[PDB]
Amino acid sequence: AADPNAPLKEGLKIAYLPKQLNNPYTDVEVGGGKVAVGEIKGEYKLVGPNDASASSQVSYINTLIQQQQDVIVVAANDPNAVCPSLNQARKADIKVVTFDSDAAKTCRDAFINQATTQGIGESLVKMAKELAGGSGEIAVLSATPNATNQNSWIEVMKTELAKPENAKLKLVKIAYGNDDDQKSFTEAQGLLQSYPNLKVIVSPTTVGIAAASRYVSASSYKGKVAITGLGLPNQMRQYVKDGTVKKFALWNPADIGYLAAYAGAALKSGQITGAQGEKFKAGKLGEYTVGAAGEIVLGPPTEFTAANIDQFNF
Repeated sequence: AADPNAPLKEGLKIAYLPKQLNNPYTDVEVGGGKVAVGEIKGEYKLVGPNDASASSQVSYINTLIQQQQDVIVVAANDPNAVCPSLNQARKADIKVVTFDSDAAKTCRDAFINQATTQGIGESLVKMAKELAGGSGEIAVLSATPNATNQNSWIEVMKTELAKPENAKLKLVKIAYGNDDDQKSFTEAQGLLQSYPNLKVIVSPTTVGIAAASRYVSASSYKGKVAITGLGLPNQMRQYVKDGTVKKFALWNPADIGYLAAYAGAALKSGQITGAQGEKFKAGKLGEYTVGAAGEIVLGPPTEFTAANIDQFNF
């Protein structure tokens, strides 16, 4: 019973509960929510544990319920631990939008996903293919062997590589840097020594791509091997500006928070319910169509280059 013509309500109380307060990435993320909330003339609130807090997310959700927020935007640390309190909120007609990390499907109205695993894996292979000039060896520098996210992205990369059009690209090795600066550095060195014909190292970890770039930048492989992957714009800027890295991907965290506010407002205003195929407007981000199980995908990964790297600060 979505009414696309229902007006977005003013004065909505929209609260954000990230995984951890007070880090640059998270600040940019919820800061985007603050902008969107101001646009729709709502009231913005930020709560959450800090670095040396041992408080559960449940304690914060319960607080937001008692404060009678209209929308709770939350990055769930555990998909199920938050369910009882989130569903208590929804029983009180509070709309619940997860972001970054999702809760069990039955404990929120919508999930803002910054990029799908398909999107990420496609982008990694697409960038690798361009940098390799259409053919040649590539290697992955990953996080830990059991890393859930990287393992998903790598599986998508493999499915992509198995397509007829990517037949000339060969994945020769996956190395693990364990999201550790020094190990990632040494593993990058190891890849280049072991595979003299290597064209691209793809590192789908912010730690890993920075460490590989730092190695390549100060080695004899500068200009001779490409480095791409998933990186943080501020950490990667010096390597983009010095020519070591031409292209890499991630997403704009501010848009995640911004999109979450509009989705939450659309839910609370009756424009959408979270059913697949429903459409709504999200300000500067344009029109969105809700996907399966209430997932709303921000878009394909954002590509960073010298042409646009100063446009972002995180």
